[PDB]
Amino acid sequence: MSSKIFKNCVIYINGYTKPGRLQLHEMIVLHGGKFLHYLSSKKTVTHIVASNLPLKKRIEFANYKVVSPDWIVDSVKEARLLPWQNYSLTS
Repeated sequence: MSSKIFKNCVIYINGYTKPGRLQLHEMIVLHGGKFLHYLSSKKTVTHIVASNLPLKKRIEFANYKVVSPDWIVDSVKEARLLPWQNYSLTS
Protein backbone atom coordinates (compact mmCIF):
# COMPACT_ATOMS: atom_id res chain seq x y z
CA MET A 1 0.00 0.00 0.00
CA SER A 2 1.70 3.20 -1.29
CA SER A 3 -1.23 5.63 -1.87
CA LYS A 4 -0.35 9.26 -2.82
CA ILE A 5 -1.83 10.72 0.40
CA PHE A 6 -0.62 14.30 -0.20
CA LYS A 7 -2.28 14.58 -3.70
CA ASN A 8 -1.91 18.27 -4.74
CA CYS A 9 -1.35 19.40 -1.09
CA VAL A 10 1.30 22.10 -0.44
CA ILE A 11 3.86 22.41 2.41
CA TYR A 12 6.54 24.84 3.62
CA ILE A 13 9.64 24.13 5.81
CA ASN A 14 10.61 26.45 8.69
CA GLY A 15 12.81 26.47 11.85
CA TYR A 16 14.75 23.15 11.64
CA THR A 17 13.56 19.73 10.31
CA LYS A 18 14.57 16.03 10.06
CA PRO A 19 15.73 13.88 8.32
CA GLY A 20 16.34 17.04 6.22
CA ARG A 21 14.32 19.38 3.96
CA LEU A 22 15.41 17.49 0.79
CA GLN A 23 14.37 14.09 2.19
CA LEU A 24 11.01 15.49 3.37
CA HIS A 25 10.44 17.25 0.00
CA GLU A 26 11.11 13.90 -1.74
CA MET A 27 8.55 12.16 0.55
CA ILE A 28 6.06 14.90 -0.43
CA VAL A 29 6.61 14.37 -4.22
CA LEU A 30 6.68 10.52 -3.85
CA HIS A 31 3.23 10.84 -2.21
CA GLY A 32 1.93 13.25 -4.91
CA GLY A 33 2.16 16.55 -2.96
CA LYS A 34 4.02 19.81 -3.64
CA PHE A 35 6.39 21.89 -1.48
CA LEU A 36 7.70 25.48 -1.45
CA HIS A 37 10.99 27.00 -0.20
CA TYR A 38 8.95 30.08 0.91
CA LEU A 39 5.47 31.06 2.18
CA SER A 40 4.19 34.30 0.63
CA SER A 41 0.59 32.95 0.61
CA LYS A 42 -0.05 32.97 4.42
CA LYS A 43 -3.79 33.37 3.57
CA THR A 44 -3.79 29.78 2.10
CA VAL A 45 -1.37 27.89 4.41
CA THR A 46 -2.05 24.14 4.11
CA HIS A 47 0.79 22.75 6.31
CA ILE A 48 4.23 23.84 7.57
CA VAL A 49 6.81 21.42 9.01
CA ALA A 50 9.06 22.86 11.71
CA SER A 51 10.50 20.57 14.41
CA ASN A 52 11.45 23.63 16.54
CA LEU A 53 9.52 26.94 16.22
CA PRO A 54 8.67 29.23 19.23
CA LEU A 55 4.89 29.11 19.89
CA LYS A 56 5.02 32.84 20.84
CA LYS A 57 6.54 33.73 17.43
CA ARG A 58 3.90 31.52 15.74
CA ILE A 59 1.06 33.49 17.41
CA GLU A 60 2.87 36.82 16.76
CA PHE A 61 2.71 35.97 13.01
CA ALA A 62 -0.79 34.47 13.73
CA ASN A 63 -0.58 32.74 10.27
CA TYR A 64 1.51 29.53 10.78
CA LYS A 65 0.38 25.96 11.59
CA VAL A 66 3.65 24.17 12.22
CA VAL A 67 3.59 20.37 12.36
CA SER A 68 6.16 17.92 13.79
CA PRO A 69 7.64 15.30 11.35
CA ASP A 70 5.82 12.46 13.20
CA TRP A 71 2.61 13.41 11.31
CA ILE A 72 4.14 13.16 7.80
CA VAL A 73 6.19 10.05 8.62
CA ASP A 74 3.17 8.30 10.20
CA SER A 75 0.66 9.41 7.51
CA VAL A 76 3.10 7.87 4.97
CA LYS A 77 3.32 4.70 7.17
CA GLU A 78 -0.51 4.39 7.40
CA ALA A 79 -0.87 5.42 3.69
CA ARG A 80 -3.67 7.82 4.78
CA LEU A 81 -3.62 11.37 6.11
CA LEU A 82 -3.55 11.73 9.89
CA PRO A 83 -4.67 14.89 11.78
CA TRP A 84 -1.45 16.91 12.06
CA GLN A 85 -3.47 18.83 14.73
CA ASN A 86 -2.54 15.92 17.14
CA TYR A 87 1.18 15.83 16.00
CA SER A 88 1.45 19.63 15.81
CA LEU A 89 3.93 22.19 17.16
CA THR A 90 1.19 24.84 17.56
CA SER A 91 0.18 26.44 20.87
